[PDB]
Amino acid sequence: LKAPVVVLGAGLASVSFVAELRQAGYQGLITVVGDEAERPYDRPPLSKDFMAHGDAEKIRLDCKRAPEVEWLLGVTAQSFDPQAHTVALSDGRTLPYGTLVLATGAAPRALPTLQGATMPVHTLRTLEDARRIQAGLRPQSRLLIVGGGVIGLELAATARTAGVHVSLVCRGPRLMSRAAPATLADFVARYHAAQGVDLRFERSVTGSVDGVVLLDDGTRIAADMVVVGIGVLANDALARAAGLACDDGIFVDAYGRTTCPDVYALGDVTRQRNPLSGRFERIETWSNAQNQGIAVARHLVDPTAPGYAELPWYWSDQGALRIQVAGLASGDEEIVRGEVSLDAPKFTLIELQKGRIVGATCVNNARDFAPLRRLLAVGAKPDRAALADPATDLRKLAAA
Amino acid sequence: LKAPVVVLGAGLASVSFVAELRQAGYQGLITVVGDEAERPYDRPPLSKDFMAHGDAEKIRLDCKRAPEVEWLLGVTAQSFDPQAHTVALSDGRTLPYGTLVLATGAAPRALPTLQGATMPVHTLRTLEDARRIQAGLRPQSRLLIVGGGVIGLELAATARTAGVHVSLVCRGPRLMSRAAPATLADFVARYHAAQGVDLRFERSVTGSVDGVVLLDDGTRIAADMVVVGIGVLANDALARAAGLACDDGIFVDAYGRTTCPDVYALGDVTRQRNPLSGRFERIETWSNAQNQGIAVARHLVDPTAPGYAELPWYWSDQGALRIQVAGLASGDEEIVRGEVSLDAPKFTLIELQKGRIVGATCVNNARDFAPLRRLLAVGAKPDRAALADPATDLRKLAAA
Ligand SMILES: Cc1cc2nc3c(=O)[nH]c(=O)nc-3n(C[C@H](O)[C@H](O)[C@H](O)COP(=O)(O)OP(=O)(O)OC[C@H]3O[C@@H](n4cnc5c(N)ncnc54)[C@H](O)[C@@H]3O)c2cc1C
Ligand SMILES: Cc1cc2nc3c(=O)[nH]c(=O)nc-3n(C[C@H](O)[C@H](O)[C@H](O)COP(=O)(O)OP(=O)(O)OC[C@H]3O[C@@H](n4cnc5c(N)ncnc54)[C@H](O)[C@@H]3O)c2cc1C
Repeated sequence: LKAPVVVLGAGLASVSFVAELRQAGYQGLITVVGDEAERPYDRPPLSKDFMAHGDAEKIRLDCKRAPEVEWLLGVTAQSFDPQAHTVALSDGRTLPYGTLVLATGAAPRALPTLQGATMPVHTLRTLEDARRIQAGLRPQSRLLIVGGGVIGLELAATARTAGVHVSLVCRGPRLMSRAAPATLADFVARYHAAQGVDLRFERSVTGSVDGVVLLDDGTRIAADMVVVGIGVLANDALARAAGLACDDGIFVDAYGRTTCPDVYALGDVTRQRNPLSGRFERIETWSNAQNQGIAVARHLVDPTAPGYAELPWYWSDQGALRIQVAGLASGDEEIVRGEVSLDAPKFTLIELQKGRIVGATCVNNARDFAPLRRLLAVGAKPDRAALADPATDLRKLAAA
Repeated sequence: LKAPVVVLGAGLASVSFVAELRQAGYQGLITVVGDEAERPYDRPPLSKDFMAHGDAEKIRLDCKRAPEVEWLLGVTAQSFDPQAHTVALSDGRTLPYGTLVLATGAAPRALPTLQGATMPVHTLRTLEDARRIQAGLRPQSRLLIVGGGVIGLELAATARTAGVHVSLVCRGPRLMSRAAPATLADFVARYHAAQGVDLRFERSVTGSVDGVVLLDDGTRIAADMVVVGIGVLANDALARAAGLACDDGIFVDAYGRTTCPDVYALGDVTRQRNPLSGRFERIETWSNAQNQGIAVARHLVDPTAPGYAELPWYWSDQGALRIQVAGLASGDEEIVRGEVSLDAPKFTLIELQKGRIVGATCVNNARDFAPLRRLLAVGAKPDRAALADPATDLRKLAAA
């Protein structure tokens, strides 16, 4: 940890990182460069309560645990020179650094077949994106979602609640193909279908003409707005140009180190080891952004601290479904705890591999999720009849 | 480049690297740690002329362009401490380093279903492996090859020439699924079948009993020896233990830098950018080991030198087939230059992507291969009728 510290990006990973630097006792300069001209804010509300209620002053991040930080908002870092240890800014200034931290996140993938569309086509990543989409969620209008991911499904639920007709086109046979158990994905489709979403599986968009989207089965879907949500691409251009190892994401180890000395990376922009799979992956979650930011900062201030070691998890709020998913989507066994039903949905899934818990899901059961995450953390091998047995107190198991 | 230099591994990548350090003018200490108690040697002969003729003094690497190097042969590096800048050796000694270079290669994957086999089961990586296999290539004996890769096919050809019966089990529908055009793979199967190889596609080994191998179609293949060749796994254990970013291979950038300052990696052990695909891959070729070693050394001595930038290629010698393959196996177009025939085989394939050459293959035509590699290097977009037209002088095109 060499002063001064410069962080590129002012999202959750950056804020979490700089707050932890201060909390851990680093007192040198910290400067954060953020391209959005917005008080730093959290993204999960954008497809949830913000999309529904519109108050950005409810979604700001707390920068108070990060005192003495200069935030350069509305400024783009255009390049860095890792030999000279400088960053070039879009406003004409240059920042020196002792330690540079790349926390530039990821951007929605564009859909090539809708390039040159002459109807509204949006993606949902930023506060600006959310305001734009919300401005078009007119009651009785028609929205088409492209993609099977959670964000689009959250938007679908929000739109249905607002009286918007919703169709959805998914290239795969199931929703939430990324990091979600099939049992959950199947149930989620049943839920959305019951709420009036017109779901089209194993279909791809081939183009659009005069307000109508074309599909690869030779059919058409008319819509007033398309929201594309087919995933994101790491914002790793500065790293690539500067000679760091990257491949849709900046490769980092558990200390957040890139292949360039004195340059670290955090959050959505990184490709990193998933300890459960033992494979490198680009993790796309709120918990990773916060936890990785904190762990990297902690180890920078105190090199005796362990590297980042938290296991993955996320949540999604889709209408009546409060979904929580931890670890791996599958193993060699799933245990279903409770009944899977559209009538007052409430259930828990546990994924095991040779008796060891490797993942869990809770739908409308936050109380189960925390002890399951602890059991997951230590690779617990509990009695499987009991795991299924409704009589079982999971918090007790975790404590033991 | 901080002295002293320590290199772990004494294969081609290591030898190429240390020779280039010396040629570029570095005069500080160089120590190489090699676990094999063998004068450094090249691997391609092991499934080719060595397997056929057995003289190891024809396969040694030239270490003369690497003067003043201490080679610690028959010694295993057990760990390194990147803070203390030391390496712990199996003989009880410790080496200090200013710059550490990991060139530890890769080892054959074991076949889980043949663990506990009570018949000879070998892999083919080392001089020791080759001598062991050769000692069992008795005329009229039966050899089973598991895997569709080039090394097993080279062994198959060598064995057939020696009068050994050969069967081969391939899990995929084609041979050489890795980095070989389908047109080449199909022809190669026809060639081996014509030479008496018993080829079994889309079959996997499920086990073995009393000298007989079991397949997933419920059938059996008796053999006197099994040689498993289903690929290799990077020898990245020291890197993993020391906290470097790895995933079946040590991630490096074009300068050979790992995520740990002062630690570099080269050769088969690395996962690195393929410039043609723009994706990270573990390259498994002789040309990469030599070229990457040279480029990394050059840039260490002269930081103004470019990073590693060579495009991939390899060759394979399979009986009457002298195969050369460069670049990508496929694009959006293949041009076939010549006829594809078992009667005096000689042809060239060119792979294009939107008119740009992205790969090439020559079978028994070394003269075509060099100019094609040059056209590939600059992403040439030549006239495609001419590329197909037999009248065409490719060397002239390259020069122009
Ligand atoms: C709509 C939506 C809903 C979500 N819901 C959930 C959820 O319920 N649960 C969950 O687990 N996760 C959710 N996520 C995911 C989560 O929010 C992300 O994982 C998180 O935002 C990643 O934080 P980050 O700081 O790494 O990246 P970002 O939030 O993308 O922040 C990076 C910032 O850096 C900026 N930047 C990029 N390049 C430059 C540059 N050259 N110069 C200056 N600035 C630059 C970016 O524009 C951006 O402002 C959601 C995301 C979205 C978009
Ligand atoms: C049979 C065979 C045929 C081949 N034919 C061809 C061909 O025709 N064309 C082609 O393009 N490529 C071919 N190859 C591939 C090629 O030879 C490899 O790409 C090349 O050997 C890689 O070189 P390397 O130095 O990175 O690794 P290696 O050659 O594997 O050298 C690494 C060395 O480091 C040692 N080591 C590992 N760990 C330690 C440790 N902890 N301490 C000390 N030493 C350690 C290893 O045991 C090994 O001796 C062939 C390979 C084989 C095995």
